[PDB]
Amino acid sequence: RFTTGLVYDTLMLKHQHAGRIQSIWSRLQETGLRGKCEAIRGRKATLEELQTVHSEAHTLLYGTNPLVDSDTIWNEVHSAGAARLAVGCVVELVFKVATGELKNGFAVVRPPGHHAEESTPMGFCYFNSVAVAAKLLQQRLSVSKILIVDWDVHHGNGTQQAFYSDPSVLYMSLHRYDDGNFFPGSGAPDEVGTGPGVGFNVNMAFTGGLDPPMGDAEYLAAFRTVVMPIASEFAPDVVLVSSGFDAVEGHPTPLGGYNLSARCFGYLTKQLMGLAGGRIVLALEGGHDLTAICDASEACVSALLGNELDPLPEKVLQQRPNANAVRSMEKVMEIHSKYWRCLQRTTSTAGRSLIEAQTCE
Ligand SMILES: O=C(c1ccc(C(O)(O)C(F)(F)F)s1)N1CCn2c(-c3ccccc3)cnc2C1
Ligand SMILES: [K+]
Ligand SMILES: [K+]
Ligand SMILES: [Zn+2]
Repeated sequence: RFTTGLVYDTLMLKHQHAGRIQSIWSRLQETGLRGKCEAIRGRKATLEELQTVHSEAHTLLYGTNPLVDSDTIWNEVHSAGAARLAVGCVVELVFKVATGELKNGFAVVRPPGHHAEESTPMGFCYFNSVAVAAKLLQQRLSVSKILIVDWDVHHGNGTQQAFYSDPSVLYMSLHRYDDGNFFPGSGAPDEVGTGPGVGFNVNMAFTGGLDPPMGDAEYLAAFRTVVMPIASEFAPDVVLVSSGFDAVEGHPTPLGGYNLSARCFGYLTKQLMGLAGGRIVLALEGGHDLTAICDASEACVSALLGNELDPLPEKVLQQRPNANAVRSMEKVMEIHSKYWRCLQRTTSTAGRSLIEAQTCE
């Protein structure tokens, strides 16, 4: 059926008392959303597929079985094996959407991938699943234009690295930055790409700390002023999302700190669905509060299926973005007005609420 796809595999589970992916899968079952989707069969990525992004030595070290107590080193060996499986699960879903076998999809996968660099694992990431999917779309299907949006609260340093000189992949990261003082320390607004890729790396970097925390109004405004204008101009053929949910309320000060609602991610998904004819796949990255990530996963899948979304509260729709967010947005727009026509014509309305922007448009 031409509908929303899912990928999940119990071989990614730590114990071989529900973790993140098992809790997300259960929510999708209980809500009936799983029943409306096509769950596909995953597989291991090949060593060759992993090597579109990573070095041979890196792939051989972490991608090969050496031949489980979760408190022993063999937990990490298993996590690296789980990563190899996660990459193949994401690749399979991405290809089924990109070929039109399925409409769109959500990959319920772990570990996350977006921090893993060419020959360096880090931040719980061994292999960059989303980047590998994107490399294979280019190499195997000659996809002309790919948008990667990364809305995990931490900068996707691996994904930025993988495509930094490539103008055929637009990488857009929304993340807490605070002038270099938040993990992993990369993703300054000034980082715009290199070579022919100049202008095709967009760091929507929030600065100013938690005075106050960023919330729905701030992210909605960032989508309005930076993400959607730039993404629309680019006009991608396929959209991939590194969908971390650690920006949702309930994630404390270093491993989070923002107070987005799960409902807001549904709306952010629906916005991205207006691009690439609806050819969009989300892949789980970070987030750890089980209620928050299950709520968020539910909102996103519901949106992908075309279900009517729970309205955002009137308060959120009427809220002007906080001063630090406005400053952050305006710095990014200023930098990227050099490369994008949608940022050259105008004056900033980043300080308007959604309703005000709508009224005044
Ligand atoms: O911020 C992270 C994250 C790494 C990866 C993160 C992610 O982006 O959410 C991912 F990969 F899961 F998606 S978030 N850190 C910094 C703090 N930290 C810690 C802490 C240790 C002591 C006190 C506070 C945090 C352990 N491990 C980490 C890695
Ligand atoms: K990000
Ligand atoms: K790029
Ligand atoms: Zn994160």
